[PDB]
Amino acid sequence: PFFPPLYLGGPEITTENCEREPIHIPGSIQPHGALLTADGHSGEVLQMSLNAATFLGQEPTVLRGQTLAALLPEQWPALQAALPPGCPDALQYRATLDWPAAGHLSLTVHRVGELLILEFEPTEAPHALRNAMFALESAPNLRALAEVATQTVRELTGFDRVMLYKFAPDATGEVIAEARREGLHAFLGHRFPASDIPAQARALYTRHLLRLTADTRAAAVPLDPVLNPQTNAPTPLGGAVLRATSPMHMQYLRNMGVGSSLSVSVVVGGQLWGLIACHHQTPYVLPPDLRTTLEYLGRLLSLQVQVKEALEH
Amino acid sequence: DPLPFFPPLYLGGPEITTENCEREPIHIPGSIQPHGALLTADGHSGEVLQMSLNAATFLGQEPTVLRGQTLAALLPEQWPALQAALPPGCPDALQYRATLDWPAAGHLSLTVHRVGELLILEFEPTEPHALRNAMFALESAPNLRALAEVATQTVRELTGFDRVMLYKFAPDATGEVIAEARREGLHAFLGHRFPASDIPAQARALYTRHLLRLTADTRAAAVPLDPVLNPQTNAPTPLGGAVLRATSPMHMQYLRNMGVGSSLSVSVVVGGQLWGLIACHHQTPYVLPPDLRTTLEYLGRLLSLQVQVKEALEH
Ligand SMILES: *C/C=C1/C(=C/c2[nH]c(/C=C3[NH+]=C(/C=C4\NC(=O)C(C=C)=C4C)C(C)=C\3CCC(=O)O)c(CCC(=O)O)c2C)NC(=O)[C@H]1C
Ligand SMILES: *C/C=C1/C(=C/c2[nH]c(/C=C3[NH+]=C(/C=C4\NC(=O)C(C=C)=C4C)C(C)=C\3CCC(=O)O)c(CCC(=O)O)c2C)NC(=O)[C@H]1C
Repeated sequence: PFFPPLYLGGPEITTENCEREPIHIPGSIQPHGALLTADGHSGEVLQMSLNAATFLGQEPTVLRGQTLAALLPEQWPALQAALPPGCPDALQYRATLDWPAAGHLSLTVHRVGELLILEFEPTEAPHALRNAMFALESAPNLRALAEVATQTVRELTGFDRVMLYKFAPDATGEVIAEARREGLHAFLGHRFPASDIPAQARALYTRHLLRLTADTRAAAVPLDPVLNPQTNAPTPLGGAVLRATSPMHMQYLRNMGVGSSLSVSVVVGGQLWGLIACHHQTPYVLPPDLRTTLEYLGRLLSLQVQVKEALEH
Repeated sequence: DPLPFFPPLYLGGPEITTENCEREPIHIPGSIQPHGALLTADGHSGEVLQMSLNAATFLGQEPTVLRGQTLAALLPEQWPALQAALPPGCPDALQYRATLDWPAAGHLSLTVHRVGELLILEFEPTEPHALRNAMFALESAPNLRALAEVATQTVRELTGFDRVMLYKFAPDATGEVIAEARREGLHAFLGHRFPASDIPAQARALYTRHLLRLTADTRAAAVPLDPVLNPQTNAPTPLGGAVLRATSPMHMQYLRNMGVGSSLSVSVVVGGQLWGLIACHHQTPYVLPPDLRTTLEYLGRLLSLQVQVKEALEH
C-alpha cells in the first residue's frame, strides 16, 4: 500500500521506502500554471491553487464561491458533454480561452469521481509532425526507428537531450537511442536498476502518458484547501499535468544538473514498453500545443514499435 | 484467379470490362485529377521531366520555361530540404510536406515523394483542439462498437461528408459496413455485406502501403501527364504514391450510378494487413484541403492502434 502524505503526517521518504510514497496526492502543483477543482454537478469551485489570482486575475475569495457556469459561460456545457459522470479519468478535454487578464490560456479538464479538475496554462495563437509521421513509418528497423524518434523530438522541441529508454522484463532499463546537443555526457547504451522507477509510478504511467517538471528548483504551490471538501480526503491529481513532483525525484535531477524534464509513455500491448525522455539544462516550459505534438508522437511510436518488432520475431 | 496487369490504354492495351477488372493497371494512369498540379523531376540533377497539362495554371508559368529550369532554381528554399528528407534508395511511401508562398496561386501545399531516380512533386491550394479531444475520446471507448461509432462521428464532424462509414474486411475479403454516421434522409448502409470482387486484388496490395486516396469530382476529366512516358526509362510513370493520381474510369462510372460526387477513404492497417476502410461519401463535388486531410491521416494511424487494443480485449 501507500504511506499517508506528508501534510497528513506520514513518514518522510528515504531510499528504503521508495515504493510507498503517494505521488498522486501531493496536494500541490508546479507554478507555471493554475489549478482549480470543481463539483461535477454544480460546478462549484472547491479547491484552488494559491497562485490562481496570478493567472486568472481574480480576487482570491471571488473564485472559491463562484460556479463554472458563471466563470466559464461558453466552456461549461462543453465540459458536461465531454466528461460525463462515469467516464475514465484518463479522458481529457481542452479548449483555448481568450481570457481578459492573460491573452490566451490553455484549459485542460478531466474528472475524478464527483470532482472536475481544471488546469490553466499560458498558450499562444506546421508540417513537421506529418513529416515525422512518415519518417517513423519508413524506418527499416527498430534501431533506425529509435534514432528518427529521438532526432524528431529534438528538432521539434529544442531539448538538449532526448533519449528513448526501453524496459526489459524485470523493469531494467536501457537507453537505445539518443539525440543530444554537443558537449553533454552520453547516456547511450547504459542500463539502470529497477528501483529508479518504483512500482507505483509504473502503474500510473501505463494510464497517463505525459508528465513534466518545468523547473527543478521551483517550490511547489499548495492547493487550498488541501483536502477535497467532498471527501475530506486528498484530491487525486495523478492525471493533472501541473501536479507537483515528488521532492525525492527533484533532488536527483539537481544532482544531475537538469533544469527541466519531460517524458512520454510508449505503451505496447497494455504494458509500458519504454519512454521518450527529454532533458534540458535550464528551466523550460513547453507550450501546450507543442506538448500535444509529443502526445501524437507517443501513439505513433507505440504503433510503429509493435510493427517493427513483429518483423524481427 | 489473380492475373498480371494489362498494358495501359495509351500503350495499346485493351479497355476494361467486368471480366478483366483485376488486370487494369491502376497505378500508371498517366494523368492527374484537375484540382492540383503534378511535376516529375530527376532525383539527382533536379531536371524537371514531366508535368501535367494544367501545371501552367496552378504555377503561373509556361510549360517550357518550367521544364527548362531545375528544382534548385524553381524551389531554392525547398530543394535542399527535399534532398535531405528523401535520400536515394528511400521507400516510395516516405513523403515530405512543405507549404509555399507562390506569387500567382496563393499558398501552395507541396507534397514530395521519390520513386527510383524520380522525384514526384504535387502542388495543391492550401488554406482547434478537435483532433486532441478526438484522440482522448477514441482511447476511452469501452469497446470496438463504441470505437467504430466515435471514429465515424468524429470524422464527419471534422469533414462534414454526407456519409462516413467504417468498412471492415473478413478473412475471405468480403466486407461489411460495421458503423456509419450519415446525413438526415440518407438510407442506412449499416450491416450490409458486399462481395470480394468489389475491391479487386491489385488495389488491396496498393492500399496497405499508401494510406489515403480521394476522388474530388466523379465527373471531371483526367488531366494528362506531358509527355505521358518518363523520358528516363520510356516506361510509364509510377503514380501509385500520388494522391493526385487520376481514378480508373470503371470506378468513376459505378459512383455516378450511386449519385456520389466526391469520395475519400483512409486505410486502417493492422498487423501489416488491411483491416478495413474509413470511407466518406458526398453527393456534390467536394475538395478537402491538404492540412485537413493530414488530420484524417493521423486518425487513421490512431484508429489502427486503437483497433488492435480493442480486439486484444476480445478472445
Ligand atoms: C527512493 C526513490 C527513488 C526514485 C523515485 C522516483 N523516480 C521517479 C521518476 C523517474 N525516474 C527515472 C529514472 C531516470 N531518469 C533519468 O534521467 C535517468 C538516467 C539518465 C534515470 C535512470 C525516470 C525516467 C522517471 C520518470 C519521471 C520523469 O518524467 O521525470 C518518480 C516519480 C515522480 C512522480 O511521478 O511524481 C519517483 C518517485 N528515484 C531514484 O533514483 C530513487 C532514489
Ligand atoms: C471491374 C471492376 C470493378 C470495380 C473497380 C474498382 N473499385 C475500386 C475501389 C473501391 N471499391 C469500393 C467498393 C465500394 N464503394 C462503396 O462506396 C461501397 C458501398 C458503400 C462499396 C462496396 C471501395 C470502398 C473502393 C476503395 C476506393 C474508394 O473508396 O473510393 C478500385 C480501385 C480504384 C483505384 O485505386 O484507382 C477499382 C479499380 N468496382 C466494382 O464494383 C467492379 C464492377
